[PDB]
Amino acid sequence: SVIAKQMTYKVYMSGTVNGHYFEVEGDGKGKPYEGEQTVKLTVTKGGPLPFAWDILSPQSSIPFTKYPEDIPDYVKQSFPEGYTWERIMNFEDGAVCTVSNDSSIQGNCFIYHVKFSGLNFPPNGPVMQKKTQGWEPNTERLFARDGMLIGNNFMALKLEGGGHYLCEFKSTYKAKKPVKMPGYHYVDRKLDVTNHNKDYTSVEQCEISIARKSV
Amino acid sequence: SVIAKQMTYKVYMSGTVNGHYFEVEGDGKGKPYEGEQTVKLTVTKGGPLPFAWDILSPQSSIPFTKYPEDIPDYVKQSFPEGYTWERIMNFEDGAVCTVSNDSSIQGNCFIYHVKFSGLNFPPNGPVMQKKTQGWEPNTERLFARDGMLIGNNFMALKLEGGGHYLCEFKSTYKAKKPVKMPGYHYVDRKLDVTNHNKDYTSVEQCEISIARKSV
Ligand SMILES: [Cl-]
Ligand SMILES: [Cl-]
Ligand SMILES: [Cl-]
Ligand SMILES: [Cl-]
Ligand SMILES: [Cl-]
Ligand SMILES: [Cl-]
Repeated sequence: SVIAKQMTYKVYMSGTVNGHYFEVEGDGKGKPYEGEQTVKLTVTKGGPLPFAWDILSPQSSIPFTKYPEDIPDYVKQSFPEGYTWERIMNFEDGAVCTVSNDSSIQGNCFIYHVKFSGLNFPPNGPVMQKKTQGWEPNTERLFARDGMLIGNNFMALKLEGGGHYLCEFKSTYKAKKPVKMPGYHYVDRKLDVTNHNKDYTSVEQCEISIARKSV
Repeated sequence: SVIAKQMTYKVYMSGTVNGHYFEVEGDGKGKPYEGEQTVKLTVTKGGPLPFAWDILSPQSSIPFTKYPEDIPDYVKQSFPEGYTWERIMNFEDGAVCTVSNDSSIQGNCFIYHVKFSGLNFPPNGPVMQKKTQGWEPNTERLFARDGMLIGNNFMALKLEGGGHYLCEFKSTYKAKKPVKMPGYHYVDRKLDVTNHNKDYTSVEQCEISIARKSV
């Protein structure tokens, strides 16, 4: 396979949030067959960001998902040709983000190019006031349709003071060549910001992702 | 506690689907602390139903959910006063259902009164053409807000021929008196039609529901 037991990745992300332009670059590493990975991000343009970092954390790596042998692994099969993904994030206060990725491979390093567009975040809401405290551990429902893998997730951000701020994800993963399609299944994830500087111009994230066929 | 290790229930359900009125009565039993239950339904008015039975199967019992000791059990705590629930089902082809319940207790028997309103099912879609083949095993995301328990579930019906027909649930459970609120958690369920007659005027269902605090 072109996917080694230890791999690196490079992320080039750019976008807007309520009209504010930014660029981010990241250096990641992980164990694709263990579903373990980490990434170090730097804001390279438009920093310090005037919005919560948490809306960007799920946008910087599906090859690093642990798949049991009896569940086809859509994204690993897509390489070396690679894949793209598209995502809609619908927040409960009306904000909407559209995110797209292109993923390729060069040797032992995946290359991700990400475009992020977020808007209608209320100026006094938790994203513009930076009151979020990370995503709850979560489960993505996945199934195959028309050669694409479609995921849906009822996500939530923890808030300063104890509440939750809800977000619905719809993710569409598109392999660049046909692959063996999986059945109806789930992916459980833990995604955490494990380090950052005062203004989130440098951020470190760790993610564990494990696929399964229902409890 | 007023909830015994073995209990029964009676269901009185009525409603409309694309303007077609019906009534259903059910007799259920289960082990509330094991999350195990079964129910036998009879269509008492408006039968045979011109729509897929599956849209009604999740509307006939939250007391029968296995809760670990370290997760407060919102619905069991609500008794003997009881609780109500409200549900919105949004199907991917535009159909929408609104469902409400009132649940009370009389001795060893819970009493459920259910009102179902479903509409905009396309006449050539899988519900009106009876092409559904049961719900996939699923996971409800649950959290506490304003004294209510709010659940969300990315559900799917299996289809004749191999596809899936998606439905999003939003359920709101409302205890009639204040109870100890749980943290952010999940409930996994298997719900199956285990017997039926030719025209689904008699149906038997079995459900296993188990709460947990993330994999
Ligand atoms: Cl790692
Ligand atoms: Cl497919
Ligand atoms: Cl850092
Ligand atoms: Cl039982
Ligand atoms: Cl609350
Ligand atoms: Cl039967």
